[PDB]
Amino acid sequence: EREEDTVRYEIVNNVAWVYYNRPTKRNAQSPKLNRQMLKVLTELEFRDDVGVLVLGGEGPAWCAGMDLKEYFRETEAEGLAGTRKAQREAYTWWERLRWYQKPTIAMVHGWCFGGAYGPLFACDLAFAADEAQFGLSEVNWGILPGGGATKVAVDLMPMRVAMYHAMMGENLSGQDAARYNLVNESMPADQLKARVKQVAETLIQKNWATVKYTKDAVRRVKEMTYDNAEDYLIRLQEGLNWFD
Amino acid sequence: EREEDTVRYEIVNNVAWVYYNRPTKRNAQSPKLNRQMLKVLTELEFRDDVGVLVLGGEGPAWCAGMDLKEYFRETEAEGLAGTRKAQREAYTWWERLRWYQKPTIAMVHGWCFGGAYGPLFACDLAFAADEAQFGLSEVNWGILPGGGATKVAVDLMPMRVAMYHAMMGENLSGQDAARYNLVNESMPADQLKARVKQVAETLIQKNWATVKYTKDAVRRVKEMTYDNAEDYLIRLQEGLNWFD
Amino acid sequence: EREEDTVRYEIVNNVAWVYYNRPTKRNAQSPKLNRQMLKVLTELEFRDDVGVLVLGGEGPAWCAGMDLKEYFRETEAEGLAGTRKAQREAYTWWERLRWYQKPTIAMVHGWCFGGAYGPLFACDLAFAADEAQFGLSEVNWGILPGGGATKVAVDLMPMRVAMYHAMMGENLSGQDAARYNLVNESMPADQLKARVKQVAETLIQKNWATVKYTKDAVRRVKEMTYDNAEDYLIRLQEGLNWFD
Amino acid sequence: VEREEDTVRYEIVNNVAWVYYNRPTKRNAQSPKLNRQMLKVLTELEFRDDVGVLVLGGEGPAWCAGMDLKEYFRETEAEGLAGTRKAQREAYTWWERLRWYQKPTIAMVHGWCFGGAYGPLFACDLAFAADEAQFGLSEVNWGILPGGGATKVAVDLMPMRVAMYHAMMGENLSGQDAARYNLVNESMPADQLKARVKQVAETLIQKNWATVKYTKDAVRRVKEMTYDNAEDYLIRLQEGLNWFD
Amino acid sequence: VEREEDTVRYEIVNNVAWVYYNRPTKRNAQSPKLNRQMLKVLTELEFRDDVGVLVLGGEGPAWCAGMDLKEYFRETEAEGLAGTRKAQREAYTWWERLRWYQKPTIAMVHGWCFGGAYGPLFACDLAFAADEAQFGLSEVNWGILPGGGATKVAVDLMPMRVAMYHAMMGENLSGQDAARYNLVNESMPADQLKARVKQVAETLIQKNWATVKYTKDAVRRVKEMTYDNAEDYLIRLQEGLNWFD
Amino acid sequence: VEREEDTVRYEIVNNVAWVYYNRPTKRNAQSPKLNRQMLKVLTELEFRDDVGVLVLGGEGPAWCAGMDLKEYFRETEAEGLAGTRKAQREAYTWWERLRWYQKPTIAMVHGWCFGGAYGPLFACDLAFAADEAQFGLSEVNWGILPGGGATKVAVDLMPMRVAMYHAMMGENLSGQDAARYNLVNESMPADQLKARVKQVAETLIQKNWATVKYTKDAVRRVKEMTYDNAEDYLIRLQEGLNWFD
Repeated sequence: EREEDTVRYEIVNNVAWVYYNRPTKRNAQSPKLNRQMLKVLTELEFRDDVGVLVLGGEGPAWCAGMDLKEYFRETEAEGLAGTRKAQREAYTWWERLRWYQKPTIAMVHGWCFGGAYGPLFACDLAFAADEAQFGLSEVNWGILPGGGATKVAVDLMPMRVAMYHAMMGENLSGQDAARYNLVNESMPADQLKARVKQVAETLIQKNWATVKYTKDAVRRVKEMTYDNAEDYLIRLQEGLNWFD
Repeated sequence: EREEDTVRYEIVNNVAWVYYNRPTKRNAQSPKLNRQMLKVLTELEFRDDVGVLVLGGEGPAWCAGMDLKEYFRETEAEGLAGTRKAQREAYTWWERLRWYQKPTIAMVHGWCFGGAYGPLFACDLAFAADEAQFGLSEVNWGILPGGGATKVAVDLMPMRVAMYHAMMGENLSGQDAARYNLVNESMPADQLKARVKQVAETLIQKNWATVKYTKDAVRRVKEMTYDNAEDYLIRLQEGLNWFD
Repeated sequence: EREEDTVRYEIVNNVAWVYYNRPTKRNAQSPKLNRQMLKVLTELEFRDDVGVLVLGGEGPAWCAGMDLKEYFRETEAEGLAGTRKAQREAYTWWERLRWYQKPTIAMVHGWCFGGAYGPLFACDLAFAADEAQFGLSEVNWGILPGGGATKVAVDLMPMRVAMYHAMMGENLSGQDAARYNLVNESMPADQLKARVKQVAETLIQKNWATVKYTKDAVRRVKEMTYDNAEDYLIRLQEGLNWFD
Repeated sequence: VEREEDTVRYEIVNNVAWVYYNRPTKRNAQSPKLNRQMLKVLTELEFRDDVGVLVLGGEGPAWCAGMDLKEYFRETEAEGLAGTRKAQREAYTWWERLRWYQKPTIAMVHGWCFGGAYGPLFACDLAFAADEAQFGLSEVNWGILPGGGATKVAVDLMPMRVAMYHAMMGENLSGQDAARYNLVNESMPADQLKARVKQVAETLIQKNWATVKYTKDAVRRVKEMTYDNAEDYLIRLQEGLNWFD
Repeated sequence: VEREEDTVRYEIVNNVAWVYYNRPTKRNAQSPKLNRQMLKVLTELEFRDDVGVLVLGGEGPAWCAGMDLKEYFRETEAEGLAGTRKAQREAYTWWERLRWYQKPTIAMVHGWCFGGAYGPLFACDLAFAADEAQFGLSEVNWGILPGGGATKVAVDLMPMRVAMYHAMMGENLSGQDAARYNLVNESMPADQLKARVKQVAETLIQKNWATVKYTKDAVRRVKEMTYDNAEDYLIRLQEGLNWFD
Repeated sequence: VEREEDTVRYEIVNNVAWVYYNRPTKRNAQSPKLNRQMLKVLTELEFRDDVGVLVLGGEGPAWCAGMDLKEYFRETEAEGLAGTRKAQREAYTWWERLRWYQKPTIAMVHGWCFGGAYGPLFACDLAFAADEAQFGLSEVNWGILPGGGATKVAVDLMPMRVAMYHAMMGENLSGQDAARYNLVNESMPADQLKARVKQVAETLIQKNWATVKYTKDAVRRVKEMTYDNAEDYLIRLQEGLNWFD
């Protein structure tokens, strides 16, 4: 119903705990959620009292993907202009999260499907419950994986695993997701919150500027030659010298 | 002896089971096999009753590599023209398989060596028997790995593993091959056929066009920046909308 | 004290065993060590009696990184010219090792931190003791990882692991380092020397030219498209035909 | 100049959107106000069925003198990082919108084009200059790097030597030199510019609009691909155009 | 035009293979028949010890007007995907053969060069045009993307602005404009073209054929490499040439 | 020519380092002796507070005829691989030093510039030629690939067709042709060259030296990046320049 209600958050000990807030719709990404998430992330980003952001979900799912009724079906009804506007709302918030000024953690307790892979990749670190499920079920509906999820699978997992994942549309458990490096770790659901809290409260004790430069450097040197990456990392250290 | 006899196949339940058919020569890739394999793959590719291709081998080996007598030794005897013609016959069928219209599965029950790595990579998915052996033994004969196998090792396995594999020329078991993501899975030899059959018969139940677009997208976004891969995957979905 | 004493070596059975030799300073890379290491590596490289190089360390550490007193602190005291001269001394020896004419093995028995990642990556193969520790603790001192270590973590380990490694500054054990393919293998410390000796004495029995071409090809095809890598590997084999 | 909505003007005539920078007394410098209004104007026009081509011009004697130093660079680091990052995003976002615009785009450069103007200059598909136009990256003289990705604009459009002199020396190129080094398509006397741009925009609106979009996007994209990858990509583009038509 | 083997002609004179497109009444449009015969002709000639250089010319007033719409685009989607993919492969395969040819290659472009002709134009190492030659990508006017990777050909050879106008506007370049924007090496009056191409082909056959091959391949390859990677690659190329000689 | 320290000369006048190749009777061919001395000279000058710009010229009628065949190619494979690799490293290392020099660099090319001279030519940020200067890659005539990464130099500076003819045919370009194909910035009569180079070097020393360094490095670097990655990179460069100033 109300756009302002699709996303919730709490600041606790300098950690922004941000939640998808459509628990009855498996936290599907509707245009309303896409606009509100950009709004929340934008307002939190440069707060001097927010050192780390955690992205979680209300109810049994983390994020079941794009809301096919509001996002794919209802949008296309107003044509190209509608499709493009709704596309831009989803892509721009995934990008703002991916390049966030503060370190970002995905806390993935349940369903993570399709167009949820964008936000999953946009989080620097990711912790799953064993009972979480990760899947690209789009092949079974006759479409390509949502929201660049193919590129997410290829940049995080071994090529053979990404290929099976996309082609067969079967789910990975929390443990399998960790094993194939889609996420950092898997643990029982009742341990997840405390491990994430511990990771978040460790990062806020570091120099926040250093953590930003260091996480951007990992993402960036992935797309350079070794020889270009060496010169780049020196140029980044020079810029870090100026922020600090 | 006869070029037409170097390759065998059977269509069963819309699956093309294609076999290397030189069981007494460990299914080594001779110029004759290279020309016949292109011929079979070309004729099967666009059949409306062929939804998936499986590449297997007769006898104890999957493929022991290039046939040094027919392919390397006897060819060089007619010089550059001979070398180039024989090279093109091997590379062009690996490429036709790698970009095949239908999904492709390697069913690897035994020896997979050297220039077999091209066909192995060209198959979208790969299942091995535990008793299978994978190796790049070329370093021990004083040459570089056959048929782009160095690039196959680097695109599928962790750099440190690819380096050992190439430099030491030792074999990986079925289990090791799975562990380092050269293949999707390893299982006892007496379970292999049934697992592959199950995978193949699952894919033919999907939209064949979607599976094609989805497998090409995995291979392609491996060689793009994240930002270019996002725009590309939208352009692919537009093309899929037209095939279907 | 004496620049000539910062590095030690022994030739045994055509293997150059090269050691960092500042055991009391955890083999930290000082400008003196950087100049002497280039000198030793340069003199050993083209010896017809040296078939493989092993890089080890005296005392409890392999290499704790850059010597903050001599390399970072004392250098900056003579400004840009001093910083640049000291940078070039470290980068040029890592590069000479990375492209070494002979195969290179890292024998890592203990601490491997920060700017040690350059030399670690520059070794083609790497074997660790279980009791070894690998870390990028720089985030905790407010700086980026030393000496391109970010790019080393990204080229060897899964992206999610590299990200945690850089951001949290926690150590990986020998076993974890092997599991995430920072090194080839981990084993108890009392087995390390004998495994490395065995690997080294296996490589010197191969055609030394072939091993060189084969190790350079792994490093190079990592930064090419599959289609460019195929043509390149043929051009390399043509050059190998000429050396031999 | 001072109310946000006045900082940009447009008219649509015969399916051509004529968009003008509208801070003529400030030589059309890109202030945060102009950056926000330009995005809103380009966004509203992009998908209209009655807009076939967009022309980007400027009021007064400048096309665009670059970024408004007083509002965009100062009154922003006033609010620290958060203000710098917001003003940066407003500028980079509308250049990106124009660069990947649904409709073909034309720069009509009659006068001064400096610094951060190079982003919009490159974001236009085609560009036509007056002989009396002047193009420059004077930022080296102010002790800073060229604004708004302009170094990359000079490297993608001009020969490397020319780009190198352009960045290092901070000297101006005439309209004729900008045509010669392919910063723009053509240069002509100022009194002929509008008639030539009008003729190009009218030629484009007669073509299949969806074909023009796929074809202009193809040129931009295959610049960053290997030949072998570009061959496949262009086939995939044609299949999407088949659907979109 | 109608029997497959008649669709291409050649003569070898003084170690120069003079290959001509031979559908002059169809302005040498690339039909599946011509595509298959061209591969067979280029394949037979490539490794002859008596062929030092290949010149690609055309009979009649066209070099190549592009793809044969009637045979290559229609009578192929007649057989659905399988026919489209077979006709595509026949065209792309012989362009690739010519692009990586063992011997140096020269385009001799006297007349019309349009659309899918750009693939063979780029596959030639060198190109010499008549002043009266015309180069164009008119596909935008027919509602389709340029045929046969031609967008990439225009982007790799010409400045981006020029490539952009070329694709979007579908207007022709004269021989003189094609030389100016480096689509071709040189343009000259039609009555001088053959004598100039002959002089270049004769200059090349006096050089070390293996050296010419490694050197032309090096130019093509280092275009897609970083400077630092190109430095190593060129050393590795010299070591292969040492062996091959 | 014969004592190592005599193989290079320089003077520093008004914060310009004028460095000259000094084997005039050997047309300034790059021998191992010259390669070692050039590194030592460039290394000593780079970080002086009184050196704002470096000009690389040559004594006698040549700028640089390329590598010294007699010392660099022979008397090196005399010592097998170890000698080849040492002489190679001496040449490639000082070209790299000049290419990434702390101060701006200018080639002053009055005469012959051939082969392995192309590495230093490209390593200079700017280049000014005499009309009577001659640029060539004649290595094809000697049966070898162009020396010292020169193929890559021709591909990064000139249009691909021009680079292809240059490598394959081994013919010379005049100073005027080298300016036209953007191998150099400008060509002028030999009696004007020194005054023009002096004027450029004096213009650069008035600018903020740290700004010139970041800006010239930006041009070189964003050539090997996507547009989207270049936009972020240039922001990161500005933040480093903020610190370094």
